[PDB]
Amino acid sequence: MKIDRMRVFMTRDKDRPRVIVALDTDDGLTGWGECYNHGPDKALPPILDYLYGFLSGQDPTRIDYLVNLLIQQSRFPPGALGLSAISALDHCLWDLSAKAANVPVYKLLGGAVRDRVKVYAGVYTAPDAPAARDEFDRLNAEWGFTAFKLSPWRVDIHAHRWGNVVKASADYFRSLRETVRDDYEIAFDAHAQIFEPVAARQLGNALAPYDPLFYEEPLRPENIDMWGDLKQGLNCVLATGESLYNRNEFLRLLQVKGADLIQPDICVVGGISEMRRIATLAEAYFVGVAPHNPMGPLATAVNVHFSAATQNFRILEYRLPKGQAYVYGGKDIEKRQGETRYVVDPYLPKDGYLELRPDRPGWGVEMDEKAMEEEGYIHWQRRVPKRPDGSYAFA
Amino acid sequence: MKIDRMRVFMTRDKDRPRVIVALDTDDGLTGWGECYNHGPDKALPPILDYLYGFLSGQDPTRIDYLVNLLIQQSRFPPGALGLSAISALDHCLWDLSAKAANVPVYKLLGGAVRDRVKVYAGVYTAPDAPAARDEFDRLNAEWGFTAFKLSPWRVDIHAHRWGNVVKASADYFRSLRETVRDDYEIAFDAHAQIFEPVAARQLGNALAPYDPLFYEEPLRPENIDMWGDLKQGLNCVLATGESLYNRNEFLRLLQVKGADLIQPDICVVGGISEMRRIATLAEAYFVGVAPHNPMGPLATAVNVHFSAATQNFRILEYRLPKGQAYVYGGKDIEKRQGETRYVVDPYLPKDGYLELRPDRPGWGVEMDEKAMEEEGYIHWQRRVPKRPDGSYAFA
Amino acid sequence: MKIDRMRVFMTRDKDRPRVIVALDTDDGLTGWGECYNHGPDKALPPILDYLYGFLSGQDPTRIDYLVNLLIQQSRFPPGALGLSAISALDHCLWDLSAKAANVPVYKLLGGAVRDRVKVYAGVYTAPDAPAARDEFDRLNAEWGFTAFKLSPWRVDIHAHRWGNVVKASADYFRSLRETVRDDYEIAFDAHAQIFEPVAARQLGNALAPYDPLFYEEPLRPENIDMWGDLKQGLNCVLATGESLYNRNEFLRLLQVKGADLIQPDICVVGGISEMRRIATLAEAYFVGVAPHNPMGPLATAVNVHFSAATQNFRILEYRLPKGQAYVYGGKDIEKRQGETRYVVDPYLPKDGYLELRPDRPGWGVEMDEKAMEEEGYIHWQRRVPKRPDGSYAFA
Amino acid sequence: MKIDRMRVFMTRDKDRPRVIVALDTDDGLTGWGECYNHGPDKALPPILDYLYGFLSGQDPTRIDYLVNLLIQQSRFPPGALGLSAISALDHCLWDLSAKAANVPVYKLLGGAVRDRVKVYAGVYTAPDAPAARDEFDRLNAEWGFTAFKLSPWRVDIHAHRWGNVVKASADYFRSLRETVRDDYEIAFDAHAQIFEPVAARQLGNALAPYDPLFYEEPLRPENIDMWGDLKQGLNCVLATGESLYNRNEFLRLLQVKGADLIQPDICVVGGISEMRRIATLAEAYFVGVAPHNPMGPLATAVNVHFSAATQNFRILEYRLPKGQAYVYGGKDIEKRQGETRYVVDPYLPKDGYLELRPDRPGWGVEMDEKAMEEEGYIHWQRRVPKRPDGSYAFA
Ligand SMILES: [Cl-]
Ligand SMILES: [Cl-]
Ligand SMILES: [Cl-]
Ligand SMILES: [Cl-]
Ligand SMILES: [Cl-]
Ligand SMILES: [Cl-]
Ligand SMILES: [Cl-]
Ligand SMILES: [Cl-]
Ligand SMILES: [Cl-]
Ligand SMILES: [Cl-]
Ligand SMILES: [Cl-]
Ligand SMILES: [Cl-]
Ligand SMILES: [Cl-]
Ligand SMILES: [Cl-]
Ligand SMILES: [Cl-]
Ligand SMILES: [Cl-]
Ligand SMILES: [Cl-]
Ligand SMILES: [Cl-]
Ligand SMILES: [Cl-]
Ligand SMILES: [Cl-]
Ligand code: NA
Ligand code: NA
Ligand code: NA
Ligand code: NA
Repeated sequence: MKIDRMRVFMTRDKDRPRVIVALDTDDGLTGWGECYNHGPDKALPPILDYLYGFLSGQDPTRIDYLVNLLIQQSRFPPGALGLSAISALDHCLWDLSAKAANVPVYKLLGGAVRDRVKVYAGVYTAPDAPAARDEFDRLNAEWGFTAFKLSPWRVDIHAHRWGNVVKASADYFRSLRETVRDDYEIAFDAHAQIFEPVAARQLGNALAPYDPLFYEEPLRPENIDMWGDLKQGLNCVLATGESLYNRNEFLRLLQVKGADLIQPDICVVGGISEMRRIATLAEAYFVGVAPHNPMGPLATAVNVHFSAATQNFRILEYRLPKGQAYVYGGKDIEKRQGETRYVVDPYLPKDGYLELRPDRPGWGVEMDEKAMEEEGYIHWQRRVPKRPDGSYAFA
Repeated sequence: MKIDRMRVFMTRDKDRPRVIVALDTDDGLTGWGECYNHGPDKALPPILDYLYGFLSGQDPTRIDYLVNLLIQQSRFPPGALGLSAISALDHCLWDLSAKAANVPVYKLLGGAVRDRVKVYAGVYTAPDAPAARDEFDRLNAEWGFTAFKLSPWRVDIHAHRWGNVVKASADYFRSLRETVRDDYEIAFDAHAQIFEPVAARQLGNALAPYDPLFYEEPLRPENIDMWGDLKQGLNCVLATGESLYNRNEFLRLLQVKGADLIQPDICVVGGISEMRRIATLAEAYFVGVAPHNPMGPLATAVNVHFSAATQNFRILEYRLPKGQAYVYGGKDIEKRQGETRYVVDPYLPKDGYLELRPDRPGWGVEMDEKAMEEEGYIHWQRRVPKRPDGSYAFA
Repeated sequence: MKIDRMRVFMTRDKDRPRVIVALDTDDGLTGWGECYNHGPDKALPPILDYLYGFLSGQDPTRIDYLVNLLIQQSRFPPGALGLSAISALDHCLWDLSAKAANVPVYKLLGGAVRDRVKVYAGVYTAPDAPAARDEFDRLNAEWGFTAFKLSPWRVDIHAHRWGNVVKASADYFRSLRETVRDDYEIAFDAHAQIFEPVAARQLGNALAPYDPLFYEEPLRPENIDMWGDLKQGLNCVLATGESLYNRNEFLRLLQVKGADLIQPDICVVGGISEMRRIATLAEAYFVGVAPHNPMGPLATAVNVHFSAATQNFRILEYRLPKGQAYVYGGKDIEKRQGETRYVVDPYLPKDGYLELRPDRPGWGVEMDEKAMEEEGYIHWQRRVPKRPDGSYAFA
Repeated sequence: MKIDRMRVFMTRDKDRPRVIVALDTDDGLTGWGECYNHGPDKALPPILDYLYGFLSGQDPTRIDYLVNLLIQQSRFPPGALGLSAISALDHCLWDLSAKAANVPVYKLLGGAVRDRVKVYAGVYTAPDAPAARDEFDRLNAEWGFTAFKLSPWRVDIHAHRWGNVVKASADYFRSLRETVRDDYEIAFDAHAQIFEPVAARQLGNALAPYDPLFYEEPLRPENIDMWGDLKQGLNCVLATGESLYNRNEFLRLLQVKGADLIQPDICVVGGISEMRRIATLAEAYFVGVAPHNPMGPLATAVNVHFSAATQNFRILEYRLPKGQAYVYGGKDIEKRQGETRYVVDPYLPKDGYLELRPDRPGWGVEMDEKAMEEEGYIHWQRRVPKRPDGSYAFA
């Protein structure tokens, strides 16, 4: 069969816009993909239009052939917007190829190496311990979650003495351990807020006695080598990688021993074609994979198949389709709610895992095209905090 | 003063599209910038629209403050499209600030450290030596050029035995030295065609006895460390960097001794704000700067000011406004011509140098807005070569 | 315009001599600079006389051109006295160029990236905790200081058992935390007193639990590599660099991971031209800048502009114009007072920050030339301590 | 005995000024020293006045005690001017101590390890081979020289194509080997002219087949680590170090394998106290010492004693007291002559060696104080070349 149409939908995932892509073939199949929301998502349709010129008329079962062509046409490493678009197109190709062969996507990835896919709940705030307990218990009752990710920050990190900032985080984690179920796993996302390796090490070592599931992305991404310096003398599990794009950025991170767990995003790195390369590198270095996934239900489905097939996958970031809107930080349980509607039958956890749908070819979800037409673009931007001197710090 | 409007022009530079940006202020000044042409340039206006939200109402003389805000809003390192847009906005801010202070831009960069700016002619093909001689001599008579850049490739590198490919390049360079003026400098751009460090070393060492001005970008960009391996045992000057984006990618290249000369592009890396950081790093490592510049006359003007102020600048890539259309490779002098019209009074070489315009504030060129309205978008894409087995190689 | 006169003033800053330099132009402008006080400051005027030969008749807006000429004429790296003189001349050139363009100096440095400049109070002694509290509170009430720098040494380090020396410092810091405001930041300057990396590590790790803002310059400067050894296994923030001169000494410090925060002095390294290079290197290595500044009000003004423009600047060392004379160490609040008078309108802190003067071109201070004529040279020398065996240790 | 007076003489050594220092004692002895001529030599007397405060009344036989006190009072590493002054004072102390003990200085340095001291003639220009032959033969007949140092540069290195610059140097060395005596040794001083390690390597390897005695100081001094990169793949003996100041700068050079032969200057590094430390480090690294010495006859005498006592000393740079004035480069035999008169009985070579004077205590030369009063200061400065674009390069 041959690719013969692309359809691009500008929709939304609660308060963030979301570009969803379909590739159709001349034998009546359609594959679907989800772009990461970097910000200026109105840039994605013209990128997709350009990339489609290289896919028109091609055999979609030549997945890596076509994805690599997209990379090479670009020539410059694409980074954010270009790779987001390539990621969705990669997804479409895997989906088409799986549907052509009448199999779930994981059968094109070496088969399922696990029966279900562990998730943690993206909570992202720093609620007082009793409120945290109540929210964790609610999520546990409904979906079986026993792992959760919070912000460690209990004060403005630029407006208080650093020792007091760190003590507030340590005291907070202690209070959580005194309050919530003893089996619950709690990760902390420091959200690339910290400039100095030594400061990131101090915070990690203050959290370490309370067993963080992982300590995520404390530093900025551009200097990879400094991550190896951070990790020397660090007593907790260090995770990073959402802000890294390709096999080579991850290779350097691994070479310098800059992480214990890596967190590529399948909507950021160029889809499964690149995600699998990255995970294979990590596997040889004895590093696990916890995919980054604050994206929507189609992205979640793509992650299910990748995760099911990857030996060194450990746990998947997860946001409920109906539930909390996007947030980072704050001493509450986020009040803003929303419902993401572009997937009819999203993967929902049962007993803390997403479950395979082995009798459905492709991703195993149905798209709601009417819902996508109903809800269009919404502007979204990050908050870049300021220091008291008026300078900008880091989002 | 405050930024109060952005105007975005979709125009062209011969056969490549070109997005030109103006930022206007409430005291009637305008600054101008040029985006790199990565490919899908219809993506640039929506990126610019989004970024402008962070510039509206701001003091344009806070250049690094605002450019860094654009970087931090993005959070993920932007790479190609995002940084191209940021680059043009950076240019606009320097131009506005210089016009506000009634000085040439170089006076905002520590002042001029040279009186004029050496250029080499971007020829880019591999013409037989007599034709090369004639073209070099024509360019020398008219503009004073004594330095030129060619392709080294005299055959399809994937369809002949490698030893014969390299011998053809060495024989070619020998024939040029037997034919053209003895003082002419000749650089070779291998155009990121070669996969293996050892192969790149073999070619460089075959060219070395004939004194290439530099041997440019032989390998792909993603693995930075392999460049240090290439350069060990390399007998000629190695240049690279057009495909690298920021201070940290260049820092690693420098740390591994991966180049003797670096070639960032001021329309790719985020403009002068980043270019200066990159050049400062190189300077401390005793590495020169030969800016990448296959872009148009506004980009050339930006480069004039950066180059004039930077001690370790050596030579600037240059394409005539009226002349050869874009090309890489081929055993001729490119027949396709064009005229780039969006600058009224472009910098033209005299005796092989671009000359400062010290009595003109800002970049020192006038934009032709009517010309920009007259010539709009044109589709352009790279050629990704195939091997005889049907696989895709590298553009 | 052209430089057409130099005027050199031998004056003083309380108990230390101070050479202040003016460069005048033929269009009636004057730029001002401040030399570091290394010791034999009567050597500075003849150095300045010699250097002026290279500046006479030149365009002062070619700042880096001229400063680099001074460096290259010297050929040998200048170190202390030569670079002190070059530093003041660099200051004069930035000041002239800013006045010529009618802007504050920070507009020549990429613009302001913050609205005001955080300072810490240079206290420098080791007063008992109640006296420290009272002094900190006085400084806080008057100027808004919330950050202070002390000596850690509570006994003669060469006349007591080392474990007892370190315990005395740790007990002291504990007593300060039990006594002073919980938000106050306290740095310790070990003043290059310690010979052995292991000893410096032991002291730093004894201070670390009480959150030193930074631990400054514990070792001697000549062996840069040993700083990387010190910092391995060090649990507090390490700062150094006042005794390092140029981009390359700082590059090595950064390469070996020898500091978390660097402290170049703008009167020592060759002024802003070199300071900016050094800060750019540190920025790429994710290292902050806390400029060294025990110098006077003109030096402070130069620092204001540099600090305002530099993203990775964090905090500025500050001594009041009217207040404590120079001191290091001792278990009191220094009794010796003085008043530095060569600046009419010095930058004074408000709420713990120095404030920009955006409507004043140049540094934004007026020099008191009559005051400079009134108070001339005073002899000053360091105290080099002895060990009980009669040997000399380190100042 | 106690030091009780210092006398400072501002005199000259042909066309360069020279500060000569005497320290007198209360038992009627005098020791003598020579400062390097960095440039602004009127700065030296006030430095000396300040340093003398630490020597007055002291026992001059405590040489390292006092020299280290001078270093520690300075605290900051002194670099050029400060160390030049310290160097002369160090010389004075060795001379006094040797005279007090009635021995030649070498008996205070572990004794003579050789009977005489090999010298090479500092010629410094690049004369055509027949003229070189004639000059070498004249110097050989008169003084027994069989080793000579030239400039390699036969054209302006910034105004010709680099391959042609290097070829001119190689052709030149070939012509010398075809013309001069087969046993003559010829060194080349590239005079810190070359920016790029790769370029320095290319030139060295072009000279290598003709056996340069050494290839001196091709690169700039500030980045020490790049010297290790240069030397990797270099086929000739590499010498450097005149521009390095202390045991630690030399330690790093040695650690990176940045030289085969080191060239500290005994008037630059702080005299014998530091020179011996530097030479001991080099000895353990299996690196020889060829002291830098374009200075005058007193400096030469100091070098005789150091060289006589140092096992890894190889050869000493030498300029005749009556003969060629200071020069670097040029395609002639320097026409400018002069006579240096401040030493009555300077060391002159016999059969290519300086000869010990074992029956004379101290340095073994008499100072001509009347000559020093007769000829005073003369202004001298370096030539910093320009490139054709108007930028400054390197002296
Ligand atoms: Cl992109
Ligand atoms: Cl459960
Ligand atoms: Cl807060
Ligand atoms: Cl489900
Ligand atoms: Cl992007
Ligand atoms: Cl010509
Ligand atoms: Cl072919
Ligand atoms: Cl073939
Ligand atoms: Cl030539
Ligand atoms: Cl022109
Ligand atoms: Cl100096
Ligand atoms: Cl307060
Ligand atoms: Cl004591
Ligand atoms: Cl004790
Ligand atoms: Cl606080
Ligand atoms: Cl004030
Ligand atoms: Cl000095
Ligand atoms: Cl002989
Ligand atoms: Cl010439
Ligand atoms: Cl003699
Ligand atoms: Na995250
Ligand atoms: Na290129
Ligand atoms: Na200090
Ligand atoms: Na020399």
